[PDB]
Amino acid sequence: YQLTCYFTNWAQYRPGLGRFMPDDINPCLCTHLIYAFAGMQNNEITTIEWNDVTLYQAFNGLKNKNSQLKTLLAIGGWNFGTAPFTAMVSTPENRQTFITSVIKFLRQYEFDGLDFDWEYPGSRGSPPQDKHLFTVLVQEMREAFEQEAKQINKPRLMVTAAVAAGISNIQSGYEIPQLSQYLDYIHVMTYDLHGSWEGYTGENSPLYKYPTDTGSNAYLNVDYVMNYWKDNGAPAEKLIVGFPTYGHNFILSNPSNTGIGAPTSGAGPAGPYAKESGIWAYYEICTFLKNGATQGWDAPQEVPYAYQGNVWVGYDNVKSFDIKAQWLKHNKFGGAMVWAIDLDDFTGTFCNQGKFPLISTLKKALGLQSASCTAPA
Ligand SMILES: N=C(N)N1CCN(c2ccc(Cl)cc2)CC1
Repeated sequence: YQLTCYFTNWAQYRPGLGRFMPDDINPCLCTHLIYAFAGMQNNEITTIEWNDVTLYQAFNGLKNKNSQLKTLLAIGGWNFGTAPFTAMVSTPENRQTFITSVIKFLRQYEFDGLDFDWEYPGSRGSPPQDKHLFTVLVQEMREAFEQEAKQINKPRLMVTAAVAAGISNIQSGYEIPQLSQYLDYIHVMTYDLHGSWEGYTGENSPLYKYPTDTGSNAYLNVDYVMNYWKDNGAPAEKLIVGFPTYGHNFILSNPSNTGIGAPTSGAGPAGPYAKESGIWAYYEICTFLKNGATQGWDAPQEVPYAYQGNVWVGYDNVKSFDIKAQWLKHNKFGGAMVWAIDLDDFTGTFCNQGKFPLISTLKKALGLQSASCTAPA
């Protein structure tokens, strides 16, 4: 199994114990590390943060401590939008300009591949022709990668994609059987399945449906989404299940109504470290629990939640990650990806479950605890 962990270049700006640098990554923890995010200018891949180049060096330098470790650079993200992707795929000339820049960029800075985080083809401004043009881009990139590898006599660069979990987003975004042929890995974003935008409490990444999930809401769980991707053309061995190391919090409209489906009046408070409205890092949730929040267990969905006063949070813990991992193995998927390494209790001082308690749970469950970890010669 693969254990693929996303690192974010804005975690460096968090205060105190929240600050996370590439050198805070345990090089022996994950099999793949992905750098988020890269940007685009004039149809060419570029940096986003002022010090990205310095961080690439330290990020990719982790491979000097683990000979098996592979690294990828993720382009796009939520704030990046669709517009630069649309303009890039719209002509064959722009696609070539992009692919060329990617090959040069990844080789220069020592990445082993590219991760597409276009959110999404066919939606959020992206016109309907982008569904097929994304497949075209991926195919062209894969083929360019195969040719380059032979000309320079080095291992082929990987091409992977972070993909939607929402069925409507999937249906208008991806030609699954064709796209699956060219992608090395398919990183399914099985999270943000519920949140405050809905107007009631729900889970970030529930494994199964809640009994009250009716109609299209019955699709808002990990099991359904992963099986949708599989039943519609994606090989199970290529499919990578998305694991969140954060939860979504809510302001409860009635503090005495604390279950699943309880009415909410908006997003929960930003945490003191990530400072994301409606989102708490796992280590921020641990603080919530230590300060006296009531532990809940969403039994049908195999995920925890917690509440105190008018604040309710739905998230993942050690138990739920372990349950999901056994499910993953039974279903014989390619492995797990993690958003994000910097959101797990990396110091171990928040949750008292060891360093990286959530990702370590996956490393152990997926049979990677004994996997070789030696510096390259
Ligand atoms: N890819 C996305 N559409 N999303 C998943 C990750 N999301 C997030 C953002 C900030 C923190 Cl601290 C934790 C999670 C932002 C929305």
